[PDB]
Amino acid sequence: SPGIWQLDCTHLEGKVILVAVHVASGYIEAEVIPAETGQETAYFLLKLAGRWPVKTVHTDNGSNFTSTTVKAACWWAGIKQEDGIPYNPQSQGVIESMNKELKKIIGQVRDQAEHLKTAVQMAVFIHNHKRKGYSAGERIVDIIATDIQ
Amino acid sequence: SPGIWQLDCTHLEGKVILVAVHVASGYIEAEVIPAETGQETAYFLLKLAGRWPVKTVHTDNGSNFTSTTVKAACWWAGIKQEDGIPYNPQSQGVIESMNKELKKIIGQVRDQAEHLKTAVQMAVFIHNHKRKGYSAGERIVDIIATDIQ
Ligand SMILES: O=C(O)c1ccccc1CN1C(=O)Cc2ccccc21
Ligand SMILES: O=C(O)c1ccccc1CN1C(=O)Cc2ccccc21
Ligand SMILES: [Cl-]
Repeated sequence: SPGIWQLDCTHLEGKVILVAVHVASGYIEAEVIPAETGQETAYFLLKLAGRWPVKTVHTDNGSNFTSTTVKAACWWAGIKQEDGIPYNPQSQGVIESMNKELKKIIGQVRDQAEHLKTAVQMAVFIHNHKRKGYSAGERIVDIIATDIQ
Repeated sequence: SPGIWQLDCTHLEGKVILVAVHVASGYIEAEVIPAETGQETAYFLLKLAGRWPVKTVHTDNGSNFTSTTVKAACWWAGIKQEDGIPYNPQSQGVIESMNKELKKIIGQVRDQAEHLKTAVQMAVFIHNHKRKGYSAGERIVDIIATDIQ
């Protein structure tokens, strides 16, 4: 459970925003890419897994689930690849809500940056530091530290 | 001390590898860029600070120390920008050693990837997971979780 992440893909300004959410904490990492390909998704997971102890990834769609490049990256990084089928139906609406929230934050910072990618990273910052009184950033560290001990 | 990071820039295949090291743990994040500019460095710090609680950054050289774009990014992200002058002389040789080690790991994986950026991320993975018996990845989480409590 401290090792579970969910992939999520959303669109803005004719570009793709790839998101990984740490399910237990709500902590996210994100990147802007021209389009969702197996190679981009594989590279993103490789980055994620070098930064956080990723055990399981729920993929965002069947193309990334099937992608041989994605499967190779998960093998390389010791990640168990799974489907992201909302067996809990709450799950899809939660993602939708996260995408709406992220896009809201992007809109609030959009004018402070020329390039979308910069605005996305600012939104990641704001999302992860937001107090809700712990932040997502604090929760993920606490969850994983507890798990290490 | 749990909030202190050090910037480091090194070169390979005619490209630049930008590294941030969490001083207390030895944990790293890295990226490949065409060349070290204020804008690239600023973006890299924005990414870092949205992912980890960055309080202080020792910059890697005087150009990044002076850069108005870097200073703006540190202001935005609540980061105290400092010089990286090795007042402890131990410090410069430690960086050198890290660069040598990273390049060694890059060489060991280089043939498994077409693009240098992929090899760099694989090396970050290997570096952060290496048992030394805790890993850098485990140490950074422990250090910061302890600090939160
Ligand atoms: O405008 C951009 O997209 C961009 C790209 C790379 C670095 C900085 C920026 C924009 N920017 C500044 O110039 C100052 C600044 C502070 C904080 C965030 C972004 C920026
Ligand atoms: O060759 C590359 O640079 C590159 C770029 C993006 C994604 C995957 C790769 C290479 N690669 C695969 O195709 C399989 C694989 C597993 C693990 C890491 C990289 C790769
Ligand atoms: Cl797409």
